[PDB]
Amino acid sequence: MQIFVKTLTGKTITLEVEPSDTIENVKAKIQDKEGIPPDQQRLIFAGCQLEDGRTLSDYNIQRESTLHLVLRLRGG
Amino acid sequence: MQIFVKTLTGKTITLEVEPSDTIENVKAKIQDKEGIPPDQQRLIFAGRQLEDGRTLSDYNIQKESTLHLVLRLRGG
Amino acid sequence: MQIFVKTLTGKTITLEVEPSDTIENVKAKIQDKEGIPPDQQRLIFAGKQLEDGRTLSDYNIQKESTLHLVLRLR
Amino acid sequence: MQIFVKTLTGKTITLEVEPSDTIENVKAKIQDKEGIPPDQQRLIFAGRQLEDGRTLSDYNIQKESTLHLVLRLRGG
Amino acid sequence: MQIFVKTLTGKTITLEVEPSDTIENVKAKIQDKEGIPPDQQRLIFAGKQLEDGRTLSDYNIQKESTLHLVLRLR
Amino acid sequence: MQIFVKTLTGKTITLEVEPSDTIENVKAKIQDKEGIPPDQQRLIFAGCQLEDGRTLSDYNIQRESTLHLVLRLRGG
Amino acid sequence: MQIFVKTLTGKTITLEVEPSDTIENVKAKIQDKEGIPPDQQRLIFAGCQLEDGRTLSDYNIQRESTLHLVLRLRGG
Amino acid sequence: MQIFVKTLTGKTITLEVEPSDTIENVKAKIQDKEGIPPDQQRLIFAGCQLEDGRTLSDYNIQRESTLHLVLRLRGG
Amino acid sequence: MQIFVKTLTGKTITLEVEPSDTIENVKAKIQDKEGIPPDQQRLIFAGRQLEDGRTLSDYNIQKESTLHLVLRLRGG
Amino acid sequence: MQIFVKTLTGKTITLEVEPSDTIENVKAKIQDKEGIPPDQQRLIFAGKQLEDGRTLSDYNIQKESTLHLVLRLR
Amino acid sequence: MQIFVKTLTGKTITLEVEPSDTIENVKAKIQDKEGIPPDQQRLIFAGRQLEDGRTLSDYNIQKESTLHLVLRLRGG
Amino acid sequence: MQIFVKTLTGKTITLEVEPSDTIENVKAKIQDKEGIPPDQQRLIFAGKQLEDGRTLSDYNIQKESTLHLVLRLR
Ligand SMILES: [Mg+2]
Ligand SMILES: [Mg+2]
Ligand SMILES: [Mg+2]
Ligand SMILES: [Mg+2]
Ligand SMILES: [Mg+2]
Ligand SMILES: [Mg+2]
Repeated sequence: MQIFVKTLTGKTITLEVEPSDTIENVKAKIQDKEGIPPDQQRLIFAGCQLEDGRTLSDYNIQRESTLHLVLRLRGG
Repeated sequence: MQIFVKTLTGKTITLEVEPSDTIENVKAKIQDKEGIPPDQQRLIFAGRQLEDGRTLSDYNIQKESTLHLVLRLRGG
Repeated sequence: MQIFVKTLTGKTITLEVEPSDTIENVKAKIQDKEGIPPDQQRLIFAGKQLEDGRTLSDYNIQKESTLHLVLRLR
Repeated sequence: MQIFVKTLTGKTITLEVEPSDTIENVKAKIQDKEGIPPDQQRLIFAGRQLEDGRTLSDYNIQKESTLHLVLRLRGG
Repeated sequence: MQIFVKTLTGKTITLEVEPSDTIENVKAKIQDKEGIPPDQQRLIFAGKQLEDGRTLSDYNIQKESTLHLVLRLR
Repeated sequence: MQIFVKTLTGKTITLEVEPSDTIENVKAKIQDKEGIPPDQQRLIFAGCQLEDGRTLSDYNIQRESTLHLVLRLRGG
Repeated sequence: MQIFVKTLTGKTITLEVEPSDTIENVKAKIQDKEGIPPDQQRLIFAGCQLEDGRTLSDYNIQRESTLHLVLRLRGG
Repeated sequence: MQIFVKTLTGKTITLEVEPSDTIENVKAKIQDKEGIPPDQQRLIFAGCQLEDGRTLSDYNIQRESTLHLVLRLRGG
Repeated sequence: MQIFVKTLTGKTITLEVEPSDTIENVKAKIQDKEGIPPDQQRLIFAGRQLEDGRTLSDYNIQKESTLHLVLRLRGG
Repeated sequence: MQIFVKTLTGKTITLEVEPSDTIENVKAKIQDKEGIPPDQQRLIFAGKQLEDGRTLSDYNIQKESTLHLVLRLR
Repeated sequence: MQIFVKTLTGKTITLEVEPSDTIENVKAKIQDKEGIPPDQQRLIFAGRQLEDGRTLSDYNIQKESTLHLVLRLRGG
Repeated sequence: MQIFVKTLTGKTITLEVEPSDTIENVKAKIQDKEGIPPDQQRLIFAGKQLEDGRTLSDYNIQKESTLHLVLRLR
């Protein structure tokens, strides 16, 4: 299934994901597409920050749901 | 601005709303688009049930935020 | 048999339940495991809120089905 | 990557860890370095006690984050 | 006598307690002042987690000693 | 005593601070060294954002602790 | 006089500047308002990247001209 | 010989490379070490972006030279 | 999308244009808004004079880019 | 007297000129200093392109006035 | 901040410099460290020879950038 | 004989030159092949800038030697 990530730049990127994929995987898929390191990504769906731990279905992210990307920059 | 209301069943409606619109209004806009009576709608954002009283901005629902729709159905 | 109750926030509890258990019982078993009063629980399956009245099998909740937990008010 | 674990007593251990390492692993790495049994360790990040279950990235522990060590010992 | 409980979040609460009060009592007094359920509280003094069983004087917590509050969530 | 602040660039500033100094003071000492206005600084220790109100010892920042400097950048 | 900077986030910030102010100054004024380190800022006007060296009038930036902010992230 | 690549986070990876290795190879060696897809990597030495085509010696990258890893993020 | 055309005299017109519009069209849209004959207009972007032939996207003129207007005035 | 010729790109040349010098002369003095052929130069003052014909004082270009240099085609 | 100046001969100097230092200053700092007269130094960054006039930040020389040293000597 | 000119930008041009050709000639041959005006070229061999005056053999530039091209802009 397909989901959408809208970034801080306003850009709307599409990802092929599986409900059993983790937030970590999605972060990783985003790096693979836009270059941002996963440690610097924060994903938001329905008014929560998502945990790298959990999966898309853990949060009820279904076919064509839209996620938000925020950036955290730290000297890591 | 646009928001998304997704049911747990995976159906997703898009709504044209104003930050100053109330939960009541959104419920009403949902009925106007999918037929569900507002008394049978429960809206959820950021893990909590929204009150018909308050407004979208009261809850920090912004451009392209996603809400969750849960339904009350008698004998359903 | 086992079922799963997931919150929208992504937390997931497992419960040991019987098909003949009621929604009331499941609510009660959830309180027994996570502390939430049953009056504050809303259970959701197949897109709709379940009635305390009915049973799991009344709704077709089988071995390893997933329910949703939403919270009322305080 | 490196992280720091500081006790409330002011002692500080440095650990070589991976974001995918679990709290269990970190506990285990601490024993390997200072002798404390993992069942006697409580790790704290961002104000709260971490679960042995979850991983460092589950909590957003990144390169050079600082964790807190508290000790649990019966009658100690 | 007065003691201080400092959370890892930087907040500092003051409590009116008696040397003969138990850790359980202090937990209970903290709930009464900040809302946190005692099952979610961990008190720390002199580097170690205190037992609900024991009392303040059992640990040598005197007038104006500082305890640490950590949170444990299920 | 000395503490370290890491910026978003990965650069490390060293600060001479006193445990009784406030977050406000440290922010102010950082501006004095790297130019960033205190209102724009987000200091993070052990996974939480520090409040200008509190002091270093309020947070358990000791000799040679490392603080992080964070920027959060959010969508349109 | 007033100028506008539109950022990568889509945000449009207003700056009080003098024609004799340098690009460095503007960068510095932006940090003072949004937190971004000047070394990470790239300013664009009329299809050129601006040099920290030159001034607003060097480029013909007048009252109410609009500049663009791009971000360059590097391990500096 | 050894070279150093610094990321946007400020983190430093070390690479065992040969002067006759191409930028493509180095990009590939970086993916193998930090996960970033080569198409998303922008390597900078001495102020210019390196082309996948050319080799390290084509650019005068010698024993212990430092390369930079850049991300450019642009407005809507 | 919107673009800005600024004269050297500091006057700034805003235009509603399409990336596929030609320089000729923009000139024509400028006449329609400020009266200047297209033969008396010289458009400049990124330091070079634009050709009536080419289009906005041919030159990479995007949403909110700024063009420069220079004028030809006989005996003026 | 001195005048300044600035490109839109922010580069700025200084020229020693006389009020009675023509636009042609200034173009010619610019070539002599930066290499650009006069046929490729467009000089701009007070928002308009100057004519090779006229002089600096014809346009009111005085000590330390600033002109603009734009480039034609190649 | 630190920068590196490498000669084509493979010799490498490190310099402590400030972004506001001029090319003249850097030349002067090089003489102070290796003896070469500034009139005999040519500094190169991003493929081009730097002007004594401009500053490091004018060119976007940041923390740990690498410059190139060429030598100009009559009949040498 | 052939020589190589490598720019700092990583590009590598090949030139057909004669040992008796001057630095001026090589500059001129580079313009003829890549467009750069000779006044903007700096040639570097063995660590130092070459003089337009001298010849390739004056510097010991032989078959397949490599020169370096840097750019100087006014
Ligand atoms: Mg994980
Ligand atoms: Mg992670
Ligand atoms: Mg430390
Ligand atoms: Mg400067
Ligand atoms: Mg080096
Ligand atoms: Mg700068």
